[PDB]
Amino acid sequence: SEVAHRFKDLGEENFKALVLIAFAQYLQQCPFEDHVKLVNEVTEFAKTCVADESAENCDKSLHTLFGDKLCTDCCAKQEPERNECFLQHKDDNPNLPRLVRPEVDVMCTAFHDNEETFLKKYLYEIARRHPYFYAPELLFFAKRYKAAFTECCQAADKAACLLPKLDELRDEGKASSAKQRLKCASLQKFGERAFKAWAVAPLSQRFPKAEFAEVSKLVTDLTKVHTECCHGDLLECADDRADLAKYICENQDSISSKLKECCEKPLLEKSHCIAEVENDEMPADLPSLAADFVESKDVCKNYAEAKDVFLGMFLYEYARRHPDYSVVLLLRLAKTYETTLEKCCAAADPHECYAKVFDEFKPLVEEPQNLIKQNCELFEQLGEYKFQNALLVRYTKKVPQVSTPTLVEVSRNLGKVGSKCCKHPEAKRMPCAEDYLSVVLNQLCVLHEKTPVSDRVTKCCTESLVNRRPCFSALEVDETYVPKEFNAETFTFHADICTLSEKERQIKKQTALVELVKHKPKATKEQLKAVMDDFAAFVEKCCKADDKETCFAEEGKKL
Ligand SMILES: N[C@@H](Cc1cc(I)c(Oc2cc(I)c(O)c(I)c2)c(I)c1)C(=O)O
Ligand SMILES: N[C@@H](Cc1cc(I)c(Oc2cc(I)c(O)c(I)c2)c(I)c1)C(=O)O
Ligand SMILES: N[C@@H](Cc1cc(I)c(Oc2cc(I)c(O)c(I)c2)c(I)c1)C(=O)O
Ligand SMILES: N[C@@H](Cc1cc(I)c(Oc2cc(I)c(O)c(I)c2)c(I)c1)C(=O)O
Repeated sequence: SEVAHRFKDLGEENFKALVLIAFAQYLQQCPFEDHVKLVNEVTEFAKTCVADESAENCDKSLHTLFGDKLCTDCCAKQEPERNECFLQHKDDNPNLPRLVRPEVDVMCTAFHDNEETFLKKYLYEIARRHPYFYAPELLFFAKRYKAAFTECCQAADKAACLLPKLDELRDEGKASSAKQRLKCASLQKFGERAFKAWAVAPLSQRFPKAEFAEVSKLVTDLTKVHTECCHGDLLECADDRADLAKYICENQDSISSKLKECCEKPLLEKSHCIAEVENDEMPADLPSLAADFVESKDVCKNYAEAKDVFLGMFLYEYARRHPDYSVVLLLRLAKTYETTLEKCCAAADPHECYAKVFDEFKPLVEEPQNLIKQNCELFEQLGEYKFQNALLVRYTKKVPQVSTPTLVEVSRNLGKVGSKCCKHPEAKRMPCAEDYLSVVLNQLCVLHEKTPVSDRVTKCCTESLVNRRPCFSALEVDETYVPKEFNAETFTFHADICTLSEKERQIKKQTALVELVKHKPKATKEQLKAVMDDFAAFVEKCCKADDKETCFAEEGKKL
């Protein structure tokens, strides 16, 4: 029996959580309760197989069971076409209502009256809005959510204790989903082979002391864990993830020195810990990569006799000695190396041919460095808000076809690069910046993949996972774009508009700035400033009220 094997490893509590998460990811539209009913049934059934390893249907597969319950065009098929149906049906942007939070005491009451249904609510919601969220990590968030309500619903002030923490979680939560969506995307649109090269780079950076073999052993388990979590096998993923966390801690001494504090904590806490670890200290006297990848006369022989490994070795050896490079940059060099050999090992005298392959990297390394240097200066010079507006404008001209809600969303997140990385010294900027920009651009890609409207976005998105940032950065203003004509419906007054927080106002204002640019593509920074300002003064005056709607309607219709 499989269902029992898992229940035994994960425990009862977690098993219920993963099964719940597992259903909410497959059926994002069904109600909370319905799911609960499917979980409890599955939970009991397991308990029998735990007792009777030979009971009825215990020999089944997690996909058939989970599959059957969910069935009580996708179901009218069978394993595994049936499964690949649910996976292919996951919605990255469901039409689900805005998840707002009621009055502090309101929640606090419901948290006490029933603590279990409260959390399952949490997991349900978060899981349905993020059908790719890293299951194991979600358990980590759940426990931190629980801790918040148990310590804040019992103090002098609550909305001063809780809210501040609920903020930091939704934020860290959004980063987690993002980060993971890139992983699932990599595996899917490019295959695991692609995912392995990737994994070899970050790991060789965090664990410079580890031997190449050790790194491969982890990249293999790691590739298996994420394949499962991304494919929908959440139970096995958590089991595998925990086994690996154990492995890492046991061999801790042949991997990284930073794994100490991490390895002395509860399962959930050490997994998250290992996942966020900082780079270990790089070894001192390391031979020059040149010696073995350029000067040796057995390069081509090694490429031929074992390309996949030789390359692995190369990436690992370059990555470990360059913590200051972004993962994507390292893959670009890795690709350049493969192409230069592929060509050179056929030519007359190979050695001469690829003797200058390091020369071909220089260009690829400064392109990233300069951009990060420029937008960081700009960041200090303009502040987060004005900086995003600068991006808003820049990217709206590159891809005007894209929907406004999306351009605002992405651009803001692109803008967050400045404050999230610029405070770091040069050595830590690029890997913080460019790897982050890759996540954000992937959100653009997955959203855009639903209802495509720009072949430029589709090109930059599907042509190469590693070149995405450079590709987008290279785009020139789309001249084939056709000025969007004035609608006005976009500016229909709404009471709330006058009683908005600073964040809300900034969003409303950036939304307007995108519509402006879409309408007048040939506008200049100066005149955009003018139309913005005038209209800004307009909204501020009309809010001073009297009969607002009239003001905004009367004066508005005029504008
Ligand atoms: N910027 C990249 C770099 C990075 C990638 C991987 I792959 C990795 O290895 C793990 C190990 C475990 I255990 C996890 O639960 C996870 I998630 C990743 C680590 I450490 C760092 C990222 O963080 O995505
Ligand atoms: N006044 C500057 C021009 C400049 C404008 C922007 I807006 C900018 O910020 C980005 C961020 C990303 I991410 C991109 O892909 C791109 I293209 C530009 C940068 I850096 C430089 C100069 O002349 O130096
Ligand atoms: N129609 C929306 C409400 C809405 C009204 C306006 I008027 C508006 O336009 C601006 C322009 C600037 I410049 C501002 O600084 C601000 I605040 C609002 C926007 I965007 C949205 C709805 O029905 O939800
Ligand atoms: N008078 C023209 C129509 C027109 C109305 C407005 I109001 C306007 O100003 C803005 C300001 C912002 I901010 C926007 O996002 C947008 I879209 C338009 C402009 I320029 C033109 C006609 O009837 O031909």
